[PDB]
Amino acid sequence: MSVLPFLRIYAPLNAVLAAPGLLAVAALTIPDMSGRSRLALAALLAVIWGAYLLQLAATLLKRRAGVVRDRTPKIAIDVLAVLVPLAAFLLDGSPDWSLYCAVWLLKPLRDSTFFPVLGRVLANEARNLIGVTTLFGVVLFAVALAAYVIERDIQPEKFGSIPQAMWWAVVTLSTTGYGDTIPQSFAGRVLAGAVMMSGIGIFGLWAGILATGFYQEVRRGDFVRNWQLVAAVPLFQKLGPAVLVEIVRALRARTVPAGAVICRIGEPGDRMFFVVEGSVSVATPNPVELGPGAFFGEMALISGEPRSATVSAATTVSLLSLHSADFQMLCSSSPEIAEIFRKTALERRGAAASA
Amino acid sequence: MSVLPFLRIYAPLNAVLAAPGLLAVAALTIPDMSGRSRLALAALLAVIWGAYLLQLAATLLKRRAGVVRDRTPKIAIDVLAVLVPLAAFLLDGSPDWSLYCAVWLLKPLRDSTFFPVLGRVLANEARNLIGVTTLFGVVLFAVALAAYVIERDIQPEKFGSIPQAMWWAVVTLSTTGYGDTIPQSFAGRVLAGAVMMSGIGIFGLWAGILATGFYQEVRRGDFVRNWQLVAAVPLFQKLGPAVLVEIVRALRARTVPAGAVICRIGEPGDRMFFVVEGSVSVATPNPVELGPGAFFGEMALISGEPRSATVSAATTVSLLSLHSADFQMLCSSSPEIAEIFRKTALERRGAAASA
Amino acid sequence: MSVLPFLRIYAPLNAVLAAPGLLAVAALTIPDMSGRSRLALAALLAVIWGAYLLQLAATLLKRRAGVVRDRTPKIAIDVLAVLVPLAAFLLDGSPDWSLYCAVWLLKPLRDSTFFPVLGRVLANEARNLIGVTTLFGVVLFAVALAAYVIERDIQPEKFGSIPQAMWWAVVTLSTTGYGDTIPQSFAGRVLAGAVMMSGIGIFGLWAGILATGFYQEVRRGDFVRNWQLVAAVPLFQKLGPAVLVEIVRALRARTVPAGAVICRIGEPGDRMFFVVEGSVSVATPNPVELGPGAFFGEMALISGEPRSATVSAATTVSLLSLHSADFQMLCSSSPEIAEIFRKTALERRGAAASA
Amino acid sequence: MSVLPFLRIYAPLNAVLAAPGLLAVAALTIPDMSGRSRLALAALLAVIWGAYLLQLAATLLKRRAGVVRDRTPKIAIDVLAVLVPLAAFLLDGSPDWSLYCAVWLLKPLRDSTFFPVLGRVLANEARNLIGVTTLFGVVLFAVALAAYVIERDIQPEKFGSIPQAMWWAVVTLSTTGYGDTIPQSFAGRVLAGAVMMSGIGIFGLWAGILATGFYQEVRRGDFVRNWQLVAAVPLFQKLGPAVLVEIVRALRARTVPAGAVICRIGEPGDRMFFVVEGSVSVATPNPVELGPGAFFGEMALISGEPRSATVSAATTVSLLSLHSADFQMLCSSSPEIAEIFRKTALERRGAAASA
Ligand SMILES: [K+]
Ligand SMILES: [K+]
Repeated sequence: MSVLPFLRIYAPLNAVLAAPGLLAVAALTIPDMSGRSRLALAALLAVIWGAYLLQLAATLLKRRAGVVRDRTPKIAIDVLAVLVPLAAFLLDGSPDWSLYCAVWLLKPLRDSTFFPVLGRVLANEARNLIGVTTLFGVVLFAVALAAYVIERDIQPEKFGSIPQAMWWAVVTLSTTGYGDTIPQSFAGRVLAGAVMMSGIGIFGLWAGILATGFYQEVRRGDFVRNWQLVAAVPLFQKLGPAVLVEIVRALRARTVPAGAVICRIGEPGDRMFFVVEGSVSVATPNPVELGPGAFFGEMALISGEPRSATVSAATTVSLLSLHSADFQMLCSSSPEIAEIFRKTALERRGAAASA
Repeated sequence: MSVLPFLRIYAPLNAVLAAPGLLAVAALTIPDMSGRSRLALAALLAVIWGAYLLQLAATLLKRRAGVVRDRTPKIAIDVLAVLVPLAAFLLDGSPDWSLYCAVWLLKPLRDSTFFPVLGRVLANEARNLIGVTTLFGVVLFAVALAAYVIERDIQPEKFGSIPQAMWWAVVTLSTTGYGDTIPQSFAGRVLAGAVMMSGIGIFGLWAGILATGFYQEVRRGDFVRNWQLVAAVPLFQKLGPAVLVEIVRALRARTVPAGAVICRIGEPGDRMFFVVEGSVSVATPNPVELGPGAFFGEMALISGEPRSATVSAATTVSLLSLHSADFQMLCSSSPEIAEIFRKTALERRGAAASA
Repeated sequence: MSVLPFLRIYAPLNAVLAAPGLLAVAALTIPDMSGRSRLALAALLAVIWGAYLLQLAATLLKRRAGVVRDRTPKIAIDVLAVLVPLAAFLLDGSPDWSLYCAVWLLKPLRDSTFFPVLGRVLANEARNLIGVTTLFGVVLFAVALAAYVIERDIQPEKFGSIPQAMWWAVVTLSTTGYGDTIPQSFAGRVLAGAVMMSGIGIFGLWAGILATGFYQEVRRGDFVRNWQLVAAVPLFQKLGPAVLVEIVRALRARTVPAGAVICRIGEPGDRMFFVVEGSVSVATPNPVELGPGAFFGEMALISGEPRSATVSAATTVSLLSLHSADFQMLCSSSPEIAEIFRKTALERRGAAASA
Repeated sequence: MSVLPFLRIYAPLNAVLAAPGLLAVAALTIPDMSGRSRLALAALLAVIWGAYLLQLAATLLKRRAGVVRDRTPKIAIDVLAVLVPLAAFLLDGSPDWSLYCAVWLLKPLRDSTFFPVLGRVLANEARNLIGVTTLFGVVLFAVALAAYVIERDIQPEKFGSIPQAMWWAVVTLSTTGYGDTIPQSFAGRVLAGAVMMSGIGIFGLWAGILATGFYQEVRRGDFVRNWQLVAAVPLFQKLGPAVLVEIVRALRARTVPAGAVICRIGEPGDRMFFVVEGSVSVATPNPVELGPGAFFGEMALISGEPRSATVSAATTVSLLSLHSADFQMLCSSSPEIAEIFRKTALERRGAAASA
């Protein structure tokens, strides 16, 4: 609610091409298909093959920034991106060679930041996942066994064994309920009353494990990435130690590209920003072009009024952002700073039109 | 638990009429229907058509409050509300013209506050939704492919391709489980054990994304809307800076209309209010009619007793509200204020009967 | 994790008898049933009828504590508990009179505390439930209409109308997936990809609405019920104002009945209690029988050792409870109090054996 | 995200053998099976039988640490682990004796820490589970009855009774939706609109009950287990009282075994540790082998640089761990401590190569 995400977060074309590339599989997988487009998309594999391959050797030019680096992850797919289709072409002479479109699926995961953020937390909380998983194994066979006791008599063909009744556990416990084999007697139907009750409590915890410290990590990602963009601000020599931990939870940083709009005039004032690197276009008769280490919006937050200038991203600006409360928090946190923002709430009134 | 929502939160009849209006579709959509009510409800479309149309030109009288406004949203439907049925009437001569009852569906969304509250947060957290969505695309085809490996042999008609096995992914991953095509072999049945386990972890995060900062925003909505109704209170010149941020999270403001009841006598005392605009009917022999900027309930919270007066909303009062703890928080937060509320807990005892 | 709930929380037999009473329905509802038990359980209705009826007039003796009371809820069922079966007996001569076992279902809800706790919060947050519910009505027909566009041609008998396709929305949107009518074409199958994605986000919020402030209320229930049992403690004249709000979130009060066990000797020490009313049996050679306004467990928490005495509930004690951290919080919160608890950690060592 | 879990958290072979042991059931449960492996796995039961039996008498040697102990749980299965198969062998002469592989299922639960953590909280919050469970019983039969009113006429064979319509409640309310018996009329189909809406709100609370204070307990488990490893640190005589409660929520302790790696050189610096018992291998020309009560990582966190030494677990070290923010919290929490960590950020620069 308090950020301007721009400049193509889904930027690199290395990620883009797996999307059209993998859909090239399906037409090959289908009978009664004309040979025209059958082979036309096979080229598109060769294109993406050639495309990454063109990228590839430029990636294997890893003399860029070569001081100390850990690029086993980022290289691990680019290598196999072209080898696996290549060796696939010859040994697998039949058209099944295309079934190695399991390979590009890591290419999104190659440059998928937020995926290492995922795997980071599992190596702390998997202590719980296992005891829950074992417990899920407890509750599975503890329950899957209870049915073989009963309907093996009149349902041999469906419940004439245990693992057939392990199927009907997770189908019945994991909220799904296909509808292939269902009991007939009374007692087997009684048992389900706790099953759904159980699995919705298990997953009521187990899925809870993920979002639990995940949110800690994503809420943490807004700090580790943003203890930077702190010292750059010329004013923040006076902020107390504990003051910052209160604040940085809310301040998210994103970048706007050149030419784009930051805050349009007349739209309702609801937030203020801290420019820290780049430049803007404060649309006034004398443009107050504020560069690295500036801010604007207090003119709108103190009064609660529309925007006083169409600020456009004249360049690629690394932006911060902040709504009222957490700035009202700051104005409440210290009178020493509200003074200059009161002054600035008068200076920028005349300094917007003047120089 | 601590608010009196009244005066028709679902007020404007512009929103009301889409409900009966859209149900007018269904009778037209059905064979063997008598022509009587077939056309009778077609009028009701003309009524709502005419009704908004009567409203429409009064809306196009947008000279009201015409200083600086952004009414592209609020107008965008009212225009199409009547044009699209109109042009539908002529070109689409067959009864299918009624299928443009897809149009009024925005009319609730026209004046649906809390809908902009929804879209506000997606433009900050969609950084995550995409990486999760791609990851959902990873896990889909990573898994949907695993089955074509197997049952293409003995299930051509069901699993004789990939996208047929992409159907059976989300059906199987998204908790649903229709029951159209299910495996027969063992290994294809093993794979599902992680699928439901997976999708309930994916959605265990992904649905978590929504409620995560949504609640931040709704809990924030109780501040941005309620840093107002602060300075109006004559007593709040003494409240410290950090005192308020602690409080306003709990104080929600709503309005009661004239004539309605606010707190009835004898009911158990559980909360106190701050009147800030309007007037009441404190039902006493001398009615202590307290207008803008008052409060009552401390007589019940300090003692823990029933209500001392049937307070009725004599006018349309913009109300606040507060339970004990967060007022016990205030009484604990400062002795300076509990003095006057102790005094007021004696003054209003005699001042309730007297003037 | 930090409380001893005892003395029959499911106490009153008024609540108990609906459980056996309603199961008396089913045998009447079944063909080929012998008349023996058919009428035998009809008596049990007369028993519960007579049982509450015996209770009833004693309830209508509402001269007990008759000062100011609001007993429209608690009476509203007891009246109908016996009238509705009575009038059912005569006018409904056929056995369908038993179908008024819809009536006792409120009797649990009669004395179901925690049910008013439920309805309390809906009257503050239903502002959201409606906009979400309308939004659910938006997303229903916005989506349910998209299918009639398509399969009306080759699925008249299943999708030959709109509301048939409204059925297949919530079945498909609300995680359920029966398996009655499913598409055949491609495009109708594409649409479901966002449906489950959508409904799991809708309910990802909407069910979130309930648990959101519900937990605020239940976490609040541990305060409003426990600002009592504060002043009774002889030591709590020194506790600062803000000290208490930190504490009472954790302190839950429950009651133990006479004769029961409170802490058995030798079990691992993990918590301490505050006795405020009643008496105990501190099993020592000289029983240190501590009555209203006492505590014990610091002997185990400071050392981290087993229990030093088999404390048994000699009488019905209104108990509090507290684990280490929130007491380590207290020991950390003030040196003034840890002194007496250090002294008490020596006094009760010798005073346990002596008098 | 901030811990190094190592040394075989799933360690004891008592837990390990139930996994292969129980799968020995299934081959016996199947017709047309060759007798070779039929009896081969029956030995494996005898192995695990003998294996625990070998363990058993060594467990019944409970003269180890025999001062005051409560080992009814840990013994309760080991006894039955071998008796129940034994008596099963003789009385149950037919192969059904193997159906007492319901017995080993507690053996994981024997040494499943985190399982007592589960049952601990239910004895405080089951006050809610019951009122919700009764409420679930309210909503079940309140709704399951509504359908017998309707389709008993034209669906006798499916809805010719009540409990058949109690089946179709939880199937329909608990998110599952098998697809055995579904209505035909309109009104019975209307009713489901609130059912899924209801059950997803019920479980929206009820599953919420579990994760609610569960997370309190697991977040508490990181304190009760970690008020230890506090006094061992030589520096923590100066930490204020309230300072610790802020910190210990984040500090989790785990153990690394001998020979393993702790932080490899060159990997990105993201965390620091407190060694409290054991020894390391700080891979430098002069190995700065720091034993019980040390720390490292400030060299990387103050600068934000890679690791300055391949620290390997030379012995079994009981480790703590800490990311930046909560250490930046500490550096912000006190200048008195950042001094020595500034000094240490210079001492260990030269003391890493020197002695
Ligand atoms: K389902
Ligand atoms: K199904």
